[PDB]
Amino acid sequence: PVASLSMQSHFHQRLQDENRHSAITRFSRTTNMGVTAMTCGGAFRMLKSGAKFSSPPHHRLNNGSFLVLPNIRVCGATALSSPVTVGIPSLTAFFGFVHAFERNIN
RNA sequence: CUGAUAACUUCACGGCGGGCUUGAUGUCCGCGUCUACCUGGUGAACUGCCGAGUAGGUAG
Repeated sequence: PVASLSMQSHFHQRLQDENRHSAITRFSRTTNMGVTAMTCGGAFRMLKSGAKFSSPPHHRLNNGSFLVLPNIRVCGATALSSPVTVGIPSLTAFFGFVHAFERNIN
C-alpha cells in the first residue's frame, strides 16, 4: 500500500473549517519528502472522530461453533492506519490476527 | 501471515502587594368529614397439713 497526494489534498483542505476534527501530524522534516509536504508544512491535518469514548449497553436482552475470547488488551497499537484517518486501527489488522490464529491452530 | 519484522525523549523551576456594598418596606377576607361492625379459653393445674403470717415449707 502507498499514498496518494491527490487524496491527501482532498482530505486535507476541507477540515480547515472543522478544527473539531483536526489532528496535526508534522512529518519527517520538510526537505526530501516532496513539495506537496512543503505546501502545508507543519499542519498535515487528518481525520479523527471529534469525541471520546462513551457508555453503552452491551446487550438489552439479559449457525454454531462460537469460540469466545474475552478481555484482549492491546497496548501500543497503530492509530494512524490510513494515510488520512486517525483513530481505531484497520480491519485488515483484525483479519490478519484471525488468519494468523487459525494458521497457528490448524 | 496484521501499510510486515525492530524501536528507553529528558534534566531544572518562589505570582505577589492593597481594598466599608447600603437606604426603605401592613399579605388578607370566607370555610359542618359523616353512616355500619360478636375475636373466641369446648370440658380445661385438685384435695389436705404446718406456719400468729396476700411472704414462706410440705404430702399425694
